[PDB]
Amino acid sequence: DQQLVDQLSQLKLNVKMLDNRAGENGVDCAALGADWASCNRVLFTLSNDGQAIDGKDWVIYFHSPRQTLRVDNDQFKIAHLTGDLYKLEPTAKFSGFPAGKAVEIPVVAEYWQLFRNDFLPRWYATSGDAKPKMLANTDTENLDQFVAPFTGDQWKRTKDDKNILMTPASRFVSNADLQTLPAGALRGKIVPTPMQVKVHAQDADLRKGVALDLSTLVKPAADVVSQRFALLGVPVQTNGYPIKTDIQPGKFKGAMAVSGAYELKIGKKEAQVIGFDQAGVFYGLQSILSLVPSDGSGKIATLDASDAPRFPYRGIFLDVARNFHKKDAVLRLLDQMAAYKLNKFHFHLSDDEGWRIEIPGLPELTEVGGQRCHDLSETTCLLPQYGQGPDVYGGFFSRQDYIDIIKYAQARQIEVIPEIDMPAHARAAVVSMEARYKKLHAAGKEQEANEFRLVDQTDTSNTTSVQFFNRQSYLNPCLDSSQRFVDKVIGEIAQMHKEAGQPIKTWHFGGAEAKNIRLGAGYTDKAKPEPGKGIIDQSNEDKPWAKSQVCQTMIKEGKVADMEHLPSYFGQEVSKLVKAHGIDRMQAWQDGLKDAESSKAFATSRVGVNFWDTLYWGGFDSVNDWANKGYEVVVSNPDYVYMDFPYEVNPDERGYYWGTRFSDERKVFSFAPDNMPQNAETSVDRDGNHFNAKSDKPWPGAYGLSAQLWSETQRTDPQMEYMIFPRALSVAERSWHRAGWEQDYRAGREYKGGETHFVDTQALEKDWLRFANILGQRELAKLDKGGVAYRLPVPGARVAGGKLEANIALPGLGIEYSTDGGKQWQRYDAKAKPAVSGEVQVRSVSPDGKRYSRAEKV
Amino acid sequence: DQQLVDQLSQLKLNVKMLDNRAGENGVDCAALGADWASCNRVLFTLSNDGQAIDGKDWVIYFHSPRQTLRVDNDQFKIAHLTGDLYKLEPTAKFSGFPAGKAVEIPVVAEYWQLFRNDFLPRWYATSGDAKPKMLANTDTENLDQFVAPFTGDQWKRTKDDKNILMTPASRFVSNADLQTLPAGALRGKIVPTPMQVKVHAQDADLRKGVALDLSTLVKPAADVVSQRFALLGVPVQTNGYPIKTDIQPGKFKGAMAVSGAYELKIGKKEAQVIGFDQAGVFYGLQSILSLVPSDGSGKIATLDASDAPRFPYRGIFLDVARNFHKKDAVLRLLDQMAAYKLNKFHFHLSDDEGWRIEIPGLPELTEVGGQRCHDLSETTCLLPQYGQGPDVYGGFFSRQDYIDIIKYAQARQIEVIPEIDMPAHARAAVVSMEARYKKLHAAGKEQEANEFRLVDQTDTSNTTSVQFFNRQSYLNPCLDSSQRFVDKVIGEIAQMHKEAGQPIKTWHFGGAEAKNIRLGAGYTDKAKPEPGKGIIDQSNEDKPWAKSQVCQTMIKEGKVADMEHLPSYFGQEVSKLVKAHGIDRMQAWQDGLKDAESSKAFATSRVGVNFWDTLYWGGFDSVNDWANKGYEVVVSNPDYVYMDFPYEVNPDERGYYWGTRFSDERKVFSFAPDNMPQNAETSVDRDGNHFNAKSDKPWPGAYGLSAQLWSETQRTDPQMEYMIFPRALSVAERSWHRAGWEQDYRAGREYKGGETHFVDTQALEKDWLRFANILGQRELAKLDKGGVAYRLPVPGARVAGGKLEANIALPGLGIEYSTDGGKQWQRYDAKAKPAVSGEVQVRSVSPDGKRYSRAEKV
Ligand SMILES: CC(=O)N[C@@H]1[C@@H](O)[C@H](O[C@@H]2O[C@H](CO)[C@@H](O)[C@H](O)[C@H]2NC(C)=O)[C@@H](CO)O[C@H]1O
Ligand SMILES: CC(=O)N[C@@H]1[C@@H](O)[C@H](O[C@@H]2O[C@H](CO)[C@@H](O)[C@H](O)[C@H]2NC(C)=O)[C@@H](CO)O[C@H]1O
Repeated sequence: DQQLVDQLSQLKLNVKMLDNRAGENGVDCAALGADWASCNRVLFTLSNDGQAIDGKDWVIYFHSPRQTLRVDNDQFKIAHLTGDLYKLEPTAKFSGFPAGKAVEIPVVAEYWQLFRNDFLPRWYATSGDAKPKMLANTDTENLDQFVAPFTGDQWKRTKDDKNILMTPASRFVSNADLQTLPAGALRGKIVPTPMQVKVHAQDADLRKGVALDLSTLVKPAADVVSQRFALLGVPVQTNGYPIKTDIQPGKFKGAMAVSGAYELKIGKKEAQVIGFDQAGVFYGLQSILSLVPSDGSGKIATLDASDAPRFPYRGIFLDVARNFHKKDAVLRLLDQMAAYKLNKFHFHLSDDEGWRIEIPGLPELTEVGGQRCHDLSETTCLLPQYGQGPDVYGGFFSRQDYIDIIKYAQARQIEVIPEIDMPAHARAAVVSMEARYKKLHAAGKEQEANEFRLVDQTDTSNTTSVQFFNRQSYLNPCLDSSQRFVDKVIGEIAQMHKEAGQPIKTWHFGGAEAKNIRLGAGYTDKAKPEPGKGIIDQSNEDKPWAKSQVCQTMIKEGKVADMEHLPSYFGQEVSKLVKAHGIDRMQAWQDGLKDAESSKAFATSRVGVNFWDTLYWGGFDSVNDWANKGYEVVVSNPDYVYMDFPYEVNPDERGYYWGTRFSDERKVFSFAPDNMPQNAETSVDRDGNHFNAKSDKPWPGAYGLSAQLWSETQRTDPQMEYMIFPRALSVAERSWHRAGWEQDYRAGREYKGGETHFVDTQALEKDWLRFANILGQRELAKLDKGGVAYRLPVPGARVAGGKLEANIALPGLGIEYSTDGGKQWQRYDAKAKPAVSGEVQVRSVSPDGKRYSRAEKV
Repeated sequence: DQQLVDQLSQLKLNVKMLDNRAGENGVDCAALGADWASCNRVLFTLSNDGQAIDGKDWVIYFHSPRQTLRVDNDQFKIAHLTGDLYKLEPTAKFSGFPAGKAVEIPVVAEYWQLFRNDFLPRWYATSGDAKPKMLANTDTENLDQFVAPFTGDQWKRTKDDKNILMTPASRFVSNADLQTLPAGALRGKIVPTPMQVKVHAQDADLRKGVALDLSTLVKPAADVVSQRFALLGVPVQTNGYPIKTDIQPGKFKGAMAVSGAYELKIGKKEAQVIGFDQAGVFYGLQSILSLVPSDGSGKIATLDASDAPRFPYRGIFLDVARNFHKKDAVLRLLDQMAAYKLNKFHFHLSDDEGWRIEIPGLPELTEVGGQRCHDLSETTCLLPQYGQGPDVYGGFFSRQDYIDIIKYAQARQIEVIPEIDMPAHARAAVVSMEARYKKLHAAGKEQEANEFRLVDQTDTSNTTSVQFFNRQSYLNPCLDSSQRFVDKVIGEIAQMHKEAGQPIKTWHFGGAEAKNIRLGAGYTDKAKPEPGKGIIDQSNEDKPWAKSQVCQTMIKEGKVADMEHLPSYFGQEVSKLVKAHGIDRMQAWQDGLKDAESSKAFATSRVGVNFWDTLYWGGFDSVNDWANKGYEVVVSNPDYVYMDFPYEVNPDERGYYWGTRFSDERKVFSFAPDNMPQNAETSVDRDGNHFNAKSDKPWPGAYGLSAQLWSETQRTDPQMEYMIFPRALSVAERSWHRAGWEQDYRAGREYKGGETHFVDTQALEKDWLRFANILGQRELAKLDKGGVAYRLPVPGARVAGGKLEANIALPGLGIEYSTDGGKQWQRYDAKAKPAVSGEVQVRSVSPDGKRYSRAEKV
């Protein structure tokens, strides 16, 4: 009853990693069904400061990105619901949570959990008809309340992991090659770096305002510029320092004759921006804005520049489906994107755990798909996921909200690319359409109920997606109703784009991995075990839709060759619908198009691919084939531009890490997207090891670059901003500028990490030093003004001769230190290092002095 | 002597624009007498690869649409003869064209010359009794032989010109909103769009021929249909797919009860056409024909349609006077007109530089008026004009040729409307009648000599027409002999119409601007200069006929109020003669009727007006008054339907451009003729700027739409066809169909370009996309079969990711590209874009693969 839920809600949870490499230390992970025989042991401790909890009629629900394989306290048992949702229950041996006692429940989980952020908050208790209530100490974003610190080598994935744990001591080394440059050494440095620029000794003076001739821009775009001068402290007045604008395409030739190109002259009494087009004028103005200093001095260098995109597609991807992000955060994101010339906003509006766009005619997509709550019947919500608690959690963009975002993006030269995943990663749609089916069927409106249904009633397939959902994660690609659904959705969103003044150019249909993970290579069948693989019963595992009778008949009539080809087939069909709706470009994650012959297989005249192989797994060679088959490659490599991954290897950092252990501003910046093999000399793999890379194939070139904020653990808007910024500035730099150290691709050139010296690292490090300093001494202050909760890097620090030496990943940022265990903080001055003894802590401070990085012991 | 002419003929001319905005860069254009103080500087270079040319007894004649105001090489001087004819001569300082030297002669000309087509070919040399010989490198239609390319911003009319120069790069953008539609998306699409239509899933099969029941049509009309099925590859056999026809007016009601209306049913085994009248049956058959595909498949969609004219008058105007166009080209034009339901052929048979209709009794009109040759005495020819060389150039339709054309038009439901200009634009008649006078006077037949004379012997008026002719361009409206001439001409042409079986319904008397341009607002008098105007001596400038003593006496007796009213008076008098000849409708360009009280002032029961004001000069408001005064408005706006203007803003394109800088298929199609103000949201003005439009007056509606091919620079038949087609298809569409995006006119509604959003642009663009695709994938192939040398649009192209992306104004057309500077050409395939580096050129190809657009560098 409710009293039982009450008692359980007051149990205090503690989560403690015991062994991240349990298979290396005896546990038979293979027998437990762990992928590649890899598993970890964790201790869940439930402490009871109240009276005995002896009731047996209860379930405790919790979330985890890892499956639970074994429970080592025989009073309890754990089962999986679907996705990340699990349940802990008493067994027949349960004898209660004794008064004033801590109950230990050791468990084994698949893989490893290398960051504390793996452990999700908001466990909750239930009991016959009572209402669900969270275990209170878990109702928080502060992991310290319920997750013990990692100790020793618990951060290591394997005994041979070569990654470097970051602490003040090791981080000092990681930063040592850097230094703070004098303001005089950073004059006329536009970000992103301009193609050609000549800075002159003198500075224009903008302190008395500027006179802006913005007649070349449509009003909304002009307003964006005017407002940014004001945000940056530069008055806009008719008697200010002139800034003239003009548009003349003919003035541009060759590679410079492209949208966004401009010519810029900053003189000591006036300024001039000549654009290839409106975007070019706009970017020319952003460059002037990038020079505005953070000291309010208003002085910028006189200079002469010519500038143009290396790539037409400079993207930022944002997942609002796993966890929602409010309209105001999207707008802030779009503001910074404009500031750094990123022009493409790839909007991941649906996935298995949420559907975030209102669709006229299909209310259930947002009424049910737009929220998660504990309703085991998923009639009013999707099941809870991602540690947001058992109560209703969610949100979605109204039709007006969405039109508003498109207008906002467009004023800023950013194109909105809507992504609606299918056939995989569609659980929100499927479950919502099942609720619609059920509701309309109840009223006896069977044709209306079946109009948009995404389930084949006959399908009993047994498949598991990458996030551990079942067949409901997959929309059925063989139903006429599924095509009615896709048509309806494209139709509705395209109309919003037309009303917002930016007709869709590209439709992104997802195309994520649509396979049953239980048939993957790391699992083995129980009949005949092969060592080192997770032993499971594969005799009832199917391929997606294998038991769908509609698909079976579709194959039989000759529409599709077999079940394996359904995903490919579905992508060709979506392309027809995209085209039928007047959209002539389609885009997808690579898996959704791999089985296609080439780009000629699609109805649209252009097909883009979000290339997401890692390099250490051969992505430096598989990328080629995509361009050579006629697809436009949007470089989206997870080992460099997945912004849901950690900034640094430290178990207190946020992020998933399946593709690599960390990607900091420096790493993102060091990535050479158009000569993938060269990255072997400038980066290490997921385990910190050197790798080699070479391709013998032709490489026509990449179409664009895109960085991704997936949102599994970015539960709040602040967390989203911490993960995106400031590394998205590095993304903008590389997306816009081809550096000298980025070599032309050479078929047959083999780069060997730690062995070959083809790459001009001297030039790379100098470029990075200057960029880091621009971020530290100037741009982060602008991010402050923008209201984005960017990540402040923790200092690097060491004690030598009894004094503190500190350094930072983004030189220019203030560093503070504390000798009293963090009670009182003092400014660190490099040219007057402090004498210290005993425990010392360090932290960095934002330019406006209001925010701090986390603090760490030296 | 002849040796001198020989030497000069071998000089090689080069024409190079130096400054199209000379007045903005210091030249005092006002002082030079330039209209509105606007002038341009051009370099004429004469290169001599032979021995020295030191003779002084020579004149070099050349043509230009602009007057020469100054010569900046004091060895030479230039004078104007009349019209476009000028002469370059040595001065007393001339010291010869040195051997192996290029002589530079910079000149200043009035206005601007924005297209290379402004410069006319066939300069020629003369010298005492020798025979005239052209400078050989100028004897060509290929401007590249003697006119340098334009560079930089030489295409701009003013420093603020906002037009967009079209190059592959900018044209790609201009075309980007378009795409190629799948054949399946273009089923049952009749052109022009039918009023009501319902397409069904199935296709009739015409590959085995059709069985045509054409008993509803008179033989000649039936033959036209039979032949078109054959041209389009559809056999006509008694055992083919039936196509029945019937005429029943009663079957039509309301707006649909009009000539040309029909009902059409296309079934899978037979077809049915029910016409309001013969024209309606004929149009019903053209609609079936419009559906015949270009793949020879013979498949057309089953459908049910109701269709009728929005306007009774759907005109194509053709000038054969400035430059002649052969009977075969007129016939081809009439063929295409029938195909697209255009039913009115406005035949501009006379003007100042030619008279093209044989008139029994007045042989001099064609013997002298029908040819131009270098005879300074204009006894056997009119003076040379329009760069056709010094030898005899011309032609004219015999009485039989003309009767033949009328018969041909009539079989095709097209009415021939003859235009004989007067009182202005009559130099051919005046000079021919002066030669008749002189000849008959020589024989002592003074009454015969004076019978048809168009000159008052006493008239010493000093006036200048728009094309820079003097008083001989104006027939004298006060002479009895002039009325004898007009009566004779109407009498003779009306009889041809009766013999051809199509009695004239409308007589068009021209009524072009009959004023002395030297008294216009842009000129000022030298006594008292006002700034910004061309300074001239206006003390000897008169109004037309001011010095005619016959007119002075006509005014004195009370027949006409003053000289200013002579043109108005003459139009009332012509109306009496038109009526006396049994013609009950008269038509004119607006200026010829503006001074009239209203339509009640004319003898005919109907008076039409070719409305030709531009919209940005207030035509959206002045049009109203014409209908409200009882005239039938034939919309002929030069800013949209003057087909002598350029398809696109590029200095290598052909066309005059005084009313607007370009009118492409899209623009013609976007024109809303019956709600003129709405064009403010869908077009820009002559300088590429937005304009506003609103009328508060009543607007009963337009009578018709007419597109005009004036022929100053359309020197050949091919050029005539390039200028008419394919934009005349857009003309036919709009002349026949009122689109949904064409709003009802609303008094007081102010459309503001770039500000108001009243017009459904979404619907306009979708309509245009479909139309463009119909032209590209189907109709242009028919134009090929028709033998018309239509204009092929140059591709739009860009390079991204190192691959070529190309697009086209008329989707469906093949695109080719060259990477070897145009030596070898390859087909462009959108779904397999080519990897390119360095210089790339693009061109489009006609559906039959035999013709190409001009090529341009990407
Ligand atoms: C717990 C964990 O790390 N699971 C991995 C998945 O996150 C990952 O899925 C891909 O990466 C994104 C997270 O970075 C996912 O949000 C997204 O669904 C998916 N990306 C695409 C394009 O499908 C998969 C990749 O195989 O690996 C898991 O182990
Ligand atoms: C060189 C030039 O552009 N001159 C213009 C004249 O062509 C133009 O005359 C009108 O336009 C037609 C050409 O489009 C002429 O052939 C025709 O004589 C005349 N049309 C009518 C109905 O009279 C005049 C218009 O004012 O402008 C000149 O600048």
